[PDB]
Amino acid sequence: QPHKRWVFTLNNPSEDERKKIRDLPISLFDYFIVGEEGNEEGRTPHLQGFANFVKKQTFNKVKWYLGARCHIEKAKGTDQQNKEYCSKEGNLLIECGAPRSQGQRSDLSTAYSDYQQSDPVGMVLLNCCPSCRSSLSEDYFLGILEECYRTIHG
Amino acid sequence: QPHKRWVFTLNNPSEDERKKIRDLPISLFDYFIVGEEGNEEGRTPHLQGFANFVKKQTFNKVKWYLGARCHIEKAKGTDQQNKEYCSKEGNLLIECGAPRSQGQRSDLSTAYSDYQQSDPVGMVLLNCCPSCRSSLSEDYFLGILEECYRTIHG
Repeated sequence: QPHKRWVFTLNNPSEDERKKIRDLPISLFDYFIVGEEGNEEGRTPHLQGFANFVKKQTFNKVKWYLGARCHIEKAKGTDQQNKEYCSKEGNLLIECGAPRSQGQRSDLSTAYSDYQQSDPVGMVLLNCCPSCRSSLSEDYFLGILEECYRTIHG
Repeated sequence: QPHKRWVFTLNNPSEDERKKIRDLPISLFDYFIVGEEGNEEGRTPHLQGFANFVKKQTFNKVKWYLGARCHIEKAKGTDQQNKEYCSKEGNLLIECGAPRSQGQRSDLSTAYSDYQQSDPVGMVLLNCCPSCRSSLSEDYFLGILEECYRTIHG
């Protein structure tokens, strides 16, 4: 059976295996995060990753995209919990997209009339899906853009 | 059978029926557009709408969210073609969300390495769904935010 959500490990990645994963077209994924782990000489160097594909993929398809030596399993838990797990050693190879938010414990209004057409940031948030809106409402780079807009229109 | 993608018509909407549809939580939809049509004195005033729900909905559930009086049918065509159809008389009741692009075409790079961490706009586009990215890369309000950032950092 195919699924959209997969976790994976690759032990001792080569330069070329890292480049393959980093060169995957970002159009494949709703969300994708690959962390590089085990740099310390005690342990095994390895990629730790989570892919939420736009459409369901067979096991074989996932092997092709990530590489034949990857150990691949159906993902358990929330996109958010997988984000935290794959980023806990602070060294990302690639991160594209935004985690899917299944239980929407957002702080963010669900009322169309609270999004003011005089607020570009608010309009950016209005004009994307529930998962992307929730992620972008906390995004550092959208926060920079908000700060520049406030500076000029203040 | 349930589906994400539905079109609808409501003839002679009351004030209250319009307010119901405008008060729908924006968390329900990947994309939602309702236009108000038939203003001219010859014809019947009516809502013309398209909903792409986050999860699949039965006919009965769609009736619950919209009107019971709404005529509802499964959607055919792309989200984009439905957006153009529902906006052709220039008077939106509500639009919230971004159309789902089935890969279609983008002109936007699919290479992670073309999104520069020194570019906040580029990082906003990187950090979202492939469908939200394509839609936001043409968004008027993200364009205003780009313009303010360039003003300050040019």
